[PDB]
Amino acid sequence: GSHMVERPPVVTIMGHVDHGKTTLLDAIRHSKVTEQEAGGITQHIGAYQVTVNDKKITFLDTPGHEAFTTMRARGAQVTDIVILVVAADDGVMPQTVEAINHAKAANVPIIVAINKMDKPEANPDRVMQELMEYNLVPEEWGGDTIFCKLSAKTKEGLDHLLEMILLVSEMEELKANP
Ligand SMILES: Nc1nc2c(ncn2[C@@H]2O[C@H](COP(=O)(O)OP(=O)(O)O)[C@@H](O)[C@H]2O)c(=O)[nH]1
Repeated sequence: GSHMVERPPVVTIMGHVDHGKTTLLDAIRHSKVTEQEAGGITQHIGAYQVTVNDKKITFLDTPGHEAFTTMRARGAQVTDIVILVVAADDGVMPQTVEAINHAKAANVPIIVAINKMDKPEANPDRVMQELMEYNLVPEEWGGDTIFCKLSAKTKEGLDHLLEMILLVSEMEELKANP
């Protein structure tokens, strides 16, 4: 019904553990936007709305509109996005797939982020290819996923990530081919 007009996309962050499940929600705060703000990483409530544009990106989920965390009625998706975090040093792992399986189950466009590019052992395009093995093809290749090869440790690609996000946030309406 017409009892909603503000639409904060619930960009659920997922992927494998140790690749930065919760650490990226910290890393993301210690990149910009929130420093003293009681959100994202505390205890009362989880995650937050990041200010790349104007807080239009609620990472993970918000109570009432859970997409990739839990599907209450499934159809909580309007034009939401999922982030799939894969360490370039580790790649696709057990729970990483389960995050993919949840994503493809709905068949939502992904925002992959290959972390640990701070590591000289980073193999981004390698672990990136494992995603396309679960049929997650980057838009650099012509599939349906925006990958980012970032390092949440050197705090490089977290900045580049929100850039790709805002790109999507701007094209959100009709832009994809045009
Ligand atoms: N090298 C590297 N390590 C990372 C990065 N992001 C997270 N980590 C590591 O991920 C580990 C697990 O993070 P934590 O939030 O405690 O665990 P999780 O939330 O269960 O994945 C941490 O000890 C970090 O060292 C990254 O971008 N690069």
